[PDB]
Amino acid sequence: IVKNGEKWMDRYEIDSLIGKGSFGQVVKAYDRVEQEWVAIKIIKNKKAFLNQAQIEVRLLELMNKHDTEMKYYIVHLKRHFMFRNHLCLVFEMLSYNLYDLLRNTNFRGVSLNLTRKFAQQMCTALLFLATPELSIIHCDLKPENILLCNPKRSAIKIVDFGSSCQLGQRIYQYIQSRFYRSPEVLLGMPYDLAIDMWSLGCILVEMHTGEPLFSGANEVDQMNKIVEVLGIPPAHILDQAPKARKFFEKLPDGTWNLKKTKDYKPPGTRKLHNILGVETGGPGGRRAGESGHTVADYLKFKDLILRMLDYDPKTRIQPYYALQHSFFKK
Ligand SMILES: Cc1oc2ccc(-c3cc(N)nc(N)c3)cc2c1C
Ligand SMILES: [Cl-]
Repeated sequence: IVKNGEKWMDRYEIDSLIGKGSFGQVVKAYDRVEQEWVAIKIIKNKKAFLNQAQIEVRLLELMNKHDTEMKYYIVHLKRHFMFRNHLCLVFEMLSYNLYDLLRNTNFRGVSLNLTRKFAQQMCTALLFLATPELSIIHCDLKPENILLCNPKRSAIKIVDFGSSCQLGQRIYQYIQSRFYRSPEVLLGMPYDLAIDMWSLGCILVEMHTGEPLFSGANEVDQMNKIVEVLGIPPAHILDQAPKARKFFEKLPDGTWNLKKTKDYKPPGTRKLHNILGVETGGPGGRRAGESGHTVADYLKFKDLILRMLDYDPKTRIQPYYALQHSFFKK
């Protein structure tokens, strides 16, 4: 829709398309005033996309005014304008995304040491979004929405607040990308910032193994793959879940079981300790005898992930406490 030389408002010179999504397009452009390259998110000229992007602008401007630190793992919105009836959001330029990074490993994963560096930045971002006066739920964390700041370095920023909402400003029941969708959302329950911690746990396993932890083809398959690793969810959760009976069945003594389909490993027997290869040289044994990949290192990582993948969103580890975990201690 935009030529690779087009000039906007005697300020921006469009170079190239660097991204696209349901929302519209992302272009690289030169800002003559700041004398720098910028990324311009161009929203489709349709009401549905405009209105949701106006929420995204509001949440990014809310973050910008909380300049008392920990805000620097979120992509910086520089400004926004209307042009040709497109809402346009101007960001700093970043580099390539963590899915691209995994693709580049041939989906064999990055080291525990680089996974730790990503985990510490993402926990810090989630600590910032949990600041009471922000209380922002990202709602679509996944490798594609985490970008390197610089192709030479391991700094990252989160992008895409297109699904995001403040606590108590929920619009959609059906949210998150399926692989990274929290049990509370699959179960149709009111959700809070804990869904992002669930996503992050899924993401960190994937960054190290090269493969998604829970690759469901649909919601029923998604919940079944979660149950393979983590077992049947606690009764107290299932007793409150509008969609419990999408996946489970309640028995005489207040117990729940999987709804069985026509012919999964039995509940809780696909152990994260074997996905990670804690005692077997890491994922597919590919880290056998590499530095920083000892059994003790792996056990700390496994402990932290199992805290991120708590079924109970009330007891699931929170960002501050994740940052104090021994996985991050030198
Ligand atoms: C290189 C680069 O730099 C970027 C900076 C911001 C965003 C961006 C994309 C979407 N969908 N939402 C937001 N908030 C930012 C995308 C990019 C890309 C791609
Ligand atoms: Cl385990």
